Amino acid sequence: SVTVPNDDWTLSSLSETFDDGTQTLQGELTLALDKLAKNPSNPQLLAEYQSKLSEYTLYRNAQSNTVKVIKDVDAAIIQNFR
Amino acid sequence: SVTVPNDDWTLSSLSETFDDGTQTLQGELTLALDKLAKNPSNPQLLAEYQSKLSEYTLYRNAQSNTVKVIKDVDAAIIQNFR
Amino acid sequence: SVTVPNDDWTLSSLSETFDDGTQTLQGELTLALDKLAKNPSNPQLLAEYQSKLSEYTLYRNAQSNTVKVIKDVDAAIIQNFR
Amino acid sequence: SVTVPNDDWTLSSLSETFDDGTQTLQGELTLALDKLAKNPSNPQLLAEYQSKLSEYTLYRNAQSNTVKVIKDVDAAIIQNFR
Amino acid sequence: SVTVPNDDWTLSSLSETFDDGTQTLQGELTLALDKLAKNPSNPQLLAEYQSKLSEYTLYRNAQSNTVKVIKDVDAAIIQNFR
Amino acid sequence: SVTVPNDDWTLSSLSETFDDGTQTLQGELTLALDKLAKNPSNPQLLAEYQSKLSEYTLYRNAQSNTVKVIKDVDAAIIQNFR
Amino acid sequence: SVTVPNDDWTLSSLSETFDDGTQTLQGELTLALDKLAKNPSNPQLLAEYQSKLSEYTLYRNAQSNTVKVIKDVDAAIIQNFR
Amino acid sequence: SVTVPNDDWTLSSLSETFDDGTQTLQGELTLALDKLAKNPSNPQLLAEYQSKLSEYTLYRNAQSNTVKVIKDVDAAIIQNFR
Amino acid sequence: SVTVPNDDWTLSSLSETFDDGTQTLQGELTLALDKLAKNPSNPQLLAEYQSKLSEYTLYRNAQSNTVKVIKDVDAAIIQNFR
Amino acid sequence: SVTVPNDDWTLSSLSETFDDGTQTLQGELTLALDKLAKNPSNPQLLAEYQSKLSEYTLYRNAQSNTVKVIKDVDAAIIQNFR
Amino acid sequence: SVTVPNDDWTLSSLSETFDDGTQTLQGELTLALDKLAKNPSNPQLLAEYQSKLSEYTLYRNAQSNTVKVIKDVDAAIIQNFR
Amino acid sequence: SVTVPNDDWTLSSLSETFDDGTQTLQGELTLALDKLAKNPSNPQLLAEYQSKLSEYTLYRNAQSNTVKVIKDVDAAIIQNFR
Amino acid sequence: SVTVPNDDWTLSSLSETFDDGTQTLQGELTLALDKLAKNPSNPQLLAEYQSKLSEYTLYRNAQSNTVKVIKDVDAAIIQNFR
Amino acid sequence: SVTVPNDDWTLSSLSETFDDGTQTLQGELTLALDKLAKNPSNPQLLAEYQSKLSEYTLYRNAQSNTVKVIKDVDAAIIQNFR
Amino acid sequence: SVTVPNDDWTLSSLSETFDDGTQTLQGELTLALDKLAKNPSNPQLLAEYQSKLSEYTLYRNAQSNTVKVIKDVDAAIIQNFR
Amino acid sequence: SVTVPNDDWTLSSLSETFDDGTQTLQGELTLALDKLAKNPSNPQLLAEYQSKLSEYTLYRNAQSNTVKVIKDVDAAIIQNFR
Amino acid sequence: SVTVPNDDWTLSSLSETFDDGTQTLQGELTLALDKLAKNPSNPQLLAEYQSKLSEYTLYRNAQSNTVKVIKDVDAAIIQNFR
Amino acid sequence: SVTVPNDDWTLSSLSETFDDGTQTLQGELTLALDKLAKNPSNPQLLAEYQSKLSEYTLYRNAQSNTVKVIKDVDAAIIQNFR
Amino acid sequence: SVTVPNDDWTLSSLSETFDDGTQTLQGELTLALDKLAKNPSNPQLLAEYQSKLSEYTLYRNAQSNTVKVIKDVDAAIIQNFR
Amino acid sequence: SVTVPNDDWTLSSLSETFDDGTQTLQGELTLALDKLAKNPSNPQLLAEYQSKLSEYTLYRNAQSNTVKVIKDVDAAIIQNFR
Amino acid sequence: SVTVPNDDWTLSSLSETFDDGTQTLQGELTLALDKLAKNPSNPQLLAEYQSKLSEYTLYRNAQSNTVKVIKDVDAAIIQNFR
Amino acid sequence: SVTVPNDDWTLSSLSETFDDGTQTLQGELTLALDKLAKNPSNPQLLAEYQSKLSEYTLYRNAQSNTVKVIKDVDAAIIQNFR
Repeated sequence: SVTVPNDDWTLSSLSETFDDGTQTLQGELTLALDKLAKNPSNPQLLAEYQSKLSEYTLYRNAQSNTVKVIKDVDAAIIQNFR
Repeated sequence: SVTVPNDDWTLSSLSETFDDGTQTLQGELTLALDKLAKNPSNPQLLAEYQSKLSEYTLYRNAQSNTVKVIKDVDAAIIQNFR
Repeated sequence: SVTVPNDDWTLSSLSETFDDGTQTLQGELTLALDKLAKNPSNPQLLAEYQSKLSEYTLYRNAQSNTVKVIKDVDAAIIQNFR
Repeated sequence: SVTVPNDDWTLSSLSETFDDGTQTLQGELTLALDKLAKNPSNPQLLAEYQSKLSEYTLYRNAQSNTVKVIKDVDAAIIQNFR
Repeated sequence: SVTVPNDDWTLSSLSETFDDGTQTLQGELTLALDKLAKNPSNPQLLAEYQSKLSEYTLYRNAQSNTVKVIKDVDAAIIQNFR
Repeated sequence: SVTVPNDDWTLSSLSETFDDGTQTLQGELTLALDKLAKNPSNPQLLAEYQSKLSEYTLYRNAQSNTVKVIKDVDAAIIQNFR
Repeated sequence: SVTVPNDDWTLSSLSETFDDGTQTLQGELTLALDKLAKNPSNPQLLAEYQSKLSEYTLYRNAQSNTVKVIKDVDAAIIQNFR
Repeated sequence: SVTVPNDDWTLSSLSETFDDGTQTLQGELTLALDKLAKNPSNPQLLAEYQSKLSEYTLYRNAQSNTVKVIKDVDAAIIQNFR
Repeated sequence: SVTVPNDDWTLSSLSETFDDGTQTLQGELTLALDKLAKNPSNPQLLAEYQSKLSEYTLYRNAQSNTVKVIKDVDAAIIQNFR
Repeated sequence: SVTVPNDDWTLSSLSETFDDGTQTLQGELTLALDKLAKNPSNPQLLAEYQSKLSEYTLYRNAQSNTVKVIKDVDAAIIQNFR
Repeated sequence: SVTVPNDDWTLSSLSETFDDGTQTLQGELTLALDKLAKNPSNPQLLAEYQSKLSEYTLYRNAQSNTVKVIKDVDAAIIQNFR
Repeated sequence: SVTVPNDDWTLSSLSETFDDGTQTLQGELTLALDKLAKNPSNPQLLAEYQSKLSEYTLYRNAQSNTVKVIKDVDAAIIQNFR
Repeated sequence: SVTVPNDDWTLSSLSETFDDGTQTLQGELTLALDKLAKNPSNPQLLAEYQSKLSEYTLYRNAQSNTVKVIKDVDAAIIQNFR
Repeated sequence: SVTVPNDDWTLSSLSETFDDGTQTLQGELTLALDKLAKNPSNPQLLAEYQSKLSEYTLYRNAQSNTVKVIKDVDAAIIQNFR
Repeated sequence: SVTVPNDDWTLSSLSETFDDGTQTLQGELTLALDKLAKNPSNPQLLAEYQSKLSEYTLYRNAQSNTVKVIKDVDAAIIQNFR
Repeated sequence: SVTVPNDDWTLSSLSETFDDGTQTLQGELTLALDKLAKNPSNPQLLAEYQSKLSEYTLYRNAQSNTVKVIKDVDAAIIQNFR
Repeated sequence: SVTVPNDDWTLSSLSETFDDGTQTLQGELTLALDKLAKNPSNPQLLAEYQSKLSEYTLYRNAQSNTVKVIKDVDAAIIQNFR
Repeated sequence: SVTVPNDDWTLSSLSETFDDGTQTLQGELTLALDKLAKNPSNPQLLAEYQSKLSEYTLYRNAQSNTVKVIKDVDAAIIQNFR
Repeated sequence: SVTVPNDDWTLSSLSETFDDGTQTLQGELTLALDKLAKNPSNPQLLAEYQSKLSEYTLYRNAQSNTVKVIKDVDAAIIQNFR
Repeated sequence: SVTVPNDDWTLSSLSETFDDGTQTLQGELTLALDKLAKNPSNPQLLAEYQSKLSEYTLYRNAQSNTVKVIKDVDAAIIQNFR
Repeated sequence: SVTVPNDDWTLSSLSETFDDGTQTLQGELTLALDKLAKNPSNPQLLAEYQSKLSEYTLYRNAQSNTVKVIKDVDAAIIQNFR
Repeated sequence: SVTVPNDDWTLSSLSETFDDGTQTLQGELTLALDKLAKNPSNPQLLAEYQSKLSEYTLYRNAQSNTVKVIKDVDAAIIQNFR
């Protein structure tokens, strides 16, 4: 009915956000990676550069965790499932 | 008689609402889940993220309670029975 | 004679109404129940949700009183007896 | 006599209702089917999607039970016989 | 009778939804396709880009499965048959 | 007698439905036609756009079959004859 | 008779409206409350925020008067009695 | 009925706003905190940095009052209850 | 119906993006070309300057592949078809 | 009867869509035209700029085909006739 | 609703400006102070160095009036209140 | 009936606008105030800063007229009464 | 004889109407009452809300005159006596 | 008889419309009033704002003519008398 | 309605521009004035320094025409009226 | 009947559009006026600035034709009459 | 004899019809009157609104001819005499 | 007899439709007129704007043919005569 | 309807772009002119300075072709017509 | 929803600033260190060179406090958490 | 749309660079030429003075290759075309 | 959608940075190389001149490592992939 397309609408929008967030993550990923290379001097950038991301605790570093970066996008649809 | 289809009509509409509400719940579910992941920083979102839902007291968190989310849809028809 | 089928007619119609009213009650029952769940926020809906029904005084809440809801239909035929 | 057409009238109306209910069932059937496809995410819809229908207990799912959906219409006339 | 146009009404609406969903799928299809081309960098988008769609399990990728995208619209009327 | 106007009544109503269905068909016809033009991209819409209508099997496409669309209205009265 | 279900119908609809109005009031209530918190700067919002509601004179502020907000729903059925 | 999903809709939207406001608060929180650290020189920033927030009177400083920042989000749903 | 303009809307927006991306590609194209000429010294820029673009693998060089640059815009509408 | 205004309603809505689509076409027309002038550099835009529109195959270019653009609006009512 | 976050947005931006202006004032403050010390020779710089600031009339000298400099930032939020 | 919630709907929306306008006024108020302070140099800003607002004639200056700014919000509901 | 049941028939029907009218009055009563509360703004509704009912002259307001509303039903049987 | 409740029905419905129209007028009234205040700039809105309403000739401005706005509702029942 | 805040939005933005332009004029004013003083040598700067501004013909010199500079800001709102 | 409020609805909406268009015209009016003043250099803007508006032929310039701008709003209601 | 009550019966029924027709006329009268007021725009409604009624030729307008409306009821009994 | 009011009923309903259609025509009339003015650019709208209406062939343009628009309403009653 | 303001919106935006492009052209025009005067040495700048602009082929030189520069703005609205 | 990417946006920007500040700190760090080595003569530079940084009180010396310099970057994300 | 001015912006900037590079080339050209004349002694300067410029291989000597120097500027726009 | 061009934007900017950094590296490369040749005396410059670059540890010497210098640019896009 009307109801159905609602879900499509919501899902569509929702999925949209997910992609955006991930892509945003991608964007950051570029930045993060660049920084370390750019400025070797400060190890911290590197430290940030490589890390795991716990959601709350950690600062996600896209480059550091390949899985994380990839994970979000694929994850997101799973999240959609959730 | 006329009467019968009335029930069908009512039931149909009523059931319709239930699905909608649940789906709406689903929609929120997506949002809720996303938020926590999106913003690790604020634990509250997470706090909201995971909780039980009492109907009145609690704010339902779809993701937090899988059972809750699922529960509503199946519940609803039961509610129809009620 | 003619007279007899009159009673059948009347009774039939009358019974018809009873079922309708009850069913209507059922329909409301669905609505009422849904509302409380739907909107936890307003306790009043819940308050309405659970109550006894005096005929005059009370607002009947089908869900609140299982007996009431059931009662009407069975009652109605009794009423027919009355 | 007069009496005869009464039965025709009643039967006609009665049959009418049956068709309506079934058709209504058909209508729901469309909705139900659509929902699952539409929203894969919530398994419940699927769960509802496939089930048997006991009259009282179960929520009938037209698509799930082909026999059920078909059954009602043909059944109804049988019911008329009843 | 009245009943007939009901089916037409329902069917009409129902069919309407189907088209909408499919079209929505089309809309997503455009987005999905674009994304991969747009951002080569993240393979995931591509991964999403090409996949089969199980209804529940999979995330449907319109572009990936031509059949899927087409399938829904034609399917939908079949669904109407269902 | 009374009987006669009954037929008129029935016929009138019945004819009414027929017109409605056809008109409904007309309404769909507009939609169907529009869709294909509107969205060239999905051939399916076009595919639907042009087809024969078997009653059961086919999805009727008003625009595709001029005869079909016209057919129903004129047919309907014939149906009345039937 | 017919008459009876009429009352049920009317009452049902009428009650429906009442709930809607109240709920609407609830909706506003959320808005009203939010505004004051949101914008501390303008005291007026606060002023509106807290007030009594005379029906005609006053602008009802749900949050300001808890009793008012609650009052309407329960009141409404009383109104039904009226 | 229709009415129910209305509440869901309203609530959903309303809740949405709350999250936004809080998040906005979060955003400011980041800014506020940064400023003080960034510019030690002007104590005022610090002064702003730490304070209580009365709603009207005070300028809320997220960092200064941890409780405040957290409070809003959780509060908001409570507000929803209100 | 409503549905139709939806497609137009989506298509319009979608097409819009495509043009933007291509144009963006154009913009880059200008930059890329300029760089090589500007800085002969670093062959890499030239190397980048001329290449094929695989979507994922390659870095697209607009100038290097005339076809690629042109391709996207025309392609995009095709993509719209897809 | 009721039936008649139905057609008016449908027709009205349907016609509404047509105008919208055409107007949308107009809107695109403005964009399309502008682009070519704006960016001479990319011939493709021009190429798109001038073309015939087959419905499926071609990308319609309003400016390129004056007839096409005009055609749709006038056509649409004809389509209404269809 | 939407409306609420608007205020947050506006307020956020507005507050942002205030801080900027003040900070700018701070920046000038540094310059102003430096100048006098730097160039003792020209008393005017000193004269400028110390003064009250009327908004219109006076040239504000941050260093001269400690209160003024501080005043703006704290003032600004008050201004926000205004 | 239906009618009632219409008023609620209208009123709700209407009230919504009023708040928005006022808030907008608030937003401007912030800007206006800031400007004068920011740029003492141009008296005009100040001139604008302080003035009465006739509706048509005058340019309203929120800060200049406290009453005006406040007035609108409270006024608006009165306007609602009107 | 035959004659007697005639009176019963007539009386029964007649009484039926009376109840209906009164109930109808009741229905209006609900509406009328609701309106005033619903829309405080227009005093007229209130004005209508409270009034006496002359039969011809006045518009009866059930809520305004309790006696009137009650009066009709009891009156009606008296009317039957008349 | 049957006839009587017919009048009640008609009157009820008819009265319903009147209220609706008036209320609608009220709704417009809010809009109209708002506009002038909102946009002082265009005197026309004001011009519209204040005017008499001839039924045919004039555009009714609720706010401009208090009597008019009020008039309709009270008038309507008179109209009912008519 | 929605419409109203549109005007506010537009007006707000529009007014914003006006202020900006004027302020820009102010900025130029500073520059212009400075130049003449700075470089006495070239009379032209002075010549530019003092002049009337026709809109098209003349180059506006803020300092030269006090009225002009002031005029724009106040004018602008008038322009808003226009 | 139902029919009446339909006209009100339509008229209301229709009138709404008119105001919007006019207001939009107003908005443009502001822009148009500003441009000429802003950029004296290009006479064309001025040329556009002052002109008559034929509906089709001319580009309407609100400022140029006072009558035109005013005309639309008042006209619109006349148009409503049409 | 039997014969007498026949006349009473016939007369009673006949009179009944007359009242109904007149009342129906009354009902239309309400509608007719409303329409003109409701839609000033179309003079035709007004034209219809005021007219004489020849029986065959004219369309009776109750409101237009007070005498006509009244006339029918009183007339009817006269007609009974006829 | 019964028969008579039947005609009244039918006529009443039938007339009702006519008015509706005409009014609908009126509604379209508003739209049609608006469009041309709104969008001068597309002559087609104008072309549609002015035309004769053959019933089948032509698309009726209310504004274009004053007579047509008026004609329908008055015509309709004539049609009733037919 | 809604549709109309859409065109206004689109047109408004579209026109906006045109002005921008032209103005941009104006901006370039200033630059281009300046360059030649500034650097007599390189004839190329002059060569660029004076030329015709074919859209694709030529590089437009505003100063060189007065008509071109002017042309765009006026043209643009024509383009709007297109 | 929209909301989510907002946080990403804000966070992204916010994080960006943090890095910048830290990096800026790094830049200063280089300068500070260099100075002392460069100019042994003035101990003050050295004194500045080595110190703790309280935020307000102290002048941070990156080199002096290794922890401080490092601290900011890592801290910043923590700050983000804050 | 927005998109268009983007191209203008990009193109404008891009073109800007080209001119700059060429001009820079011009600047070098002056230097290069001067050097040879200035220092006859070192033939190398002369050798550099006259040469062809391959982009990568050669060091461009503006004076040596007149065509080269000129070429870049004109070329650049061509490059823009590219 | 919007989202797509975001990536393009980000990527474009990001890529821009990479080129800049590399080019910067190129610039340094020139300096570094020059220094050693310029000042043979200090071997350190030479030592710096030739080295490997670890990112953190080493100071990159463009000339020393040809691969490094080249590597960055090509690498960067790879980094983009990352």
